[PDB]
Parts: sequence; C-alpha cells; structure tokens
Amino acid sequence: MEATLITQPHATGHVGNFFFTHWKDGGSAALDLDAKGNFSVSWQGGGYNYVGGPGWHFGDKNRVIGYRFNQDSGASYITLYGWGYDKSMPATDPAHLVEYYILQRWTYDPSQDGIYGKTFVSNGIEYSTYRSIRKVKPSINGPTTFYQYWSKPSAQQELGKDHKIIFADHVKAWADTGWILPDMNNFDASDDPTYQVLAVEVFNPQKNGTASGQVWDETPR
Repeated sequence: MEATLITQPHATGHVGNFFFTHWKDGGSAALDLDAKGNFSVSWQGGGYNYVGGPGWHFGDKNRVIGYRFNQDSGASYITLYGWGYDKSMPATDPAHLVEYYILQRWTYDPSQDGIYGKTFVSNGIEYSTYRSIRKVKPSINGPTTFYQYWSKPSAQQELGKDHKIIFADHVKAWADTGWILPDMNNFDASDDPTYQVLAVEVFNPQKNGTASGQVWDETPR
C-alpha cells in the first residue's frame, strides 16, 4: 500500500525495498511507485528531458530482473540502467566509472553513438553490445569521463508480457570484449549510490505520454 508520487525536479529514495531515481529539467513529469514495484511515468510534451525508474540502490552480477510493462506511449527508451565505480582507479581511465544499459524498448536507439562489441543470446533473446564514451559529463561522482556499456536486443520487448533480464549474461558479454564493470555495490561516489533501476527515458517528447508497469527481483536459487 505504501506508495509515493515524485513531482519535484530531482529525487532519489526508497519505497519499501525499491530504490528509485527521478530526474527532469522541467515540466510536470511524475513518477508513481508503490512498495510492490508497480510504477508509472507520465510525461509532458515539450522540450523537457526525463530519466527515472525503480530498482535497487546497488547492482548485483547475479541478479535476474523481472518486469512487465502494460503501457508505453513511446518513451525514447526503456532500459535497465545502472552504475559501477572504483574509487581506487585513476579518474583519467574511463573504466573507473561505467554507466550500463540493457535496452528493452525504444523509439530512439541510444547505442547508435557507440562502437560494436559482440552478439550473444540471453534468455533466448539475441543482444548486441556497444560501448560509448562520455567526456566530462554528469555522473554519480560529478562531472568526469566514463564509458557507457550497452546491450540491445534484436527486437522490441512487447507490452503485456513478463520479461527477464539475466544480468550475468550481459556482464559476461561485456567482459568478453574487455569491457569490465567496476564495483556495483558501494556509496563511494559523491552524488549517488551505484544503483540499478528499470528506467523510463524521455527526451524532448513531441507529445504527452505514459509508460507503466512493474519490476521485481527474479534471481533464482
């Protein structure tokens, strides 16, 4: 029953066990989240940017993330989204801090700015990996230069059906091309923990819209 409605420009926190991040540079975009992992992002048409979603304040190599989306008017992309950070590595090494993405739905392919790594199968779904570089861009540790690891499926993951993201398969596929993730379970960065969320990302939307669904931890044992 516990639930929150996030309408301020930026916020992080927890609803029960679910971490969330929420960011917009303007407009009325709002994140609805309850303690069972049910969530909804509604956005406003215009020159606004939104990144937000529920998950966990830490990543885990062995996590399996389950989710279902019941609606997506057309977000720029819907993706698993997280960070790793090794405070001991030099900040001039872009592998010291990594943003990672496992795309699931998109109207814009954000991996088109990356270099191609490899192609693999996970949960019967074919994915291709990409790496891009962000130079002096915002991060959980302030502005710095860091890599982005992407995993893109060969088809959109459809609405109304449960899906699984077997995170270990993606970690391995990135590691197969030398793309190593730094520590995903720390608060060493200045601004945020090394979180991992199912993010709705909406950049300069032409219209009002909504993406809604539910997320859960599906790690087998």
